[PDB]
Amino acid sequence: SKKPRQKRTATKAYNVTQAFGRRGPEQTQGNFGDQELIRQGTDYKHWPQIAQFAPSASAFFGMSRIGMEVTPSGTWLTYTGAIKLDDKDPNFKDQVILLNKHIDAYKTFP
Amino acid sequence: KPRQKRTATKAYNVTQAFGRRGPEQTQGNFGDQELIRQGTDYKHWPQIAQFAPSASAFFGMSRIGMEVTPSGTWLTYTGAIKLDDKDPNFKDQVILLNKHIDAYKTFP
Ligand SMILES: Nc1nc2ccc(OC(F)(F)F)cc2s1
Repeated sequence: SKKPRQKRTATKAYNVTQAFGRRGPEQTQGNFGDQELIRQGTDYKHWPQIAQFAPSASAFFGMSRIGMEVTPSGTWLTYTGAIKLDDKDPNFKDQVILLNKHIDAYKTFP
Repeated sequence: KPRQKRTATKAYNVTQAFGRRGPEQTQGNFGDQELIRQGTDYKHWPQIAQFAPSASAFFGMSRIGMEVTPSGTWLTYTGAIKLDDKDPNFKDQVILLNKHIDAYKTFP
């Protein structure tokens, strides 16, 4: 509470589930994080290699398709986009692996 | 810098950093001419940035995917961020966002 969801920072004391809800399949529900990342948030020891893909505020509003939806639950800013991985980075294969490790990982555990 | 880490300013504007506004899948659609020219130097930039996610929230709130396409591998993201209708500034936020969403459709 108090901090708007989008400005929260997950850590061990206030983790991904607590800040952003349980992972799952539903449309506006987050799907990213294995058990380790869920429990640790930005305390995850490989967090920097994930965060390198997160957009600056400028890039979020510069790159994304932004929209607004007014529904019975309130007014929502929608966003969609895509960020290209740098295939010239020697760490590219590892980046693909790390991201894929967390995408839909929740399917494998309660 | 990697596109996602760029910061648009008067010196390096939204077009220069993030491409022309348009309808295409990997084009941005946000910003009127003033915001495009000024980026984070825009007078109401803070009132826009309040909606941008932290890195933690970006990966926490979003639906993330990975797509292999002819040009390479892309991290996809989508989600929704709720406005606080109890915020005294709510009506002003709606106006500001409406001013910038798809503004490019009206440009000369
Ligand atoms: N559900 C989705 N399918 C796709 C396919 C391609 C795409 O473009 C990209 F740039 F990411 F490659 C984005 C998406 S989101």
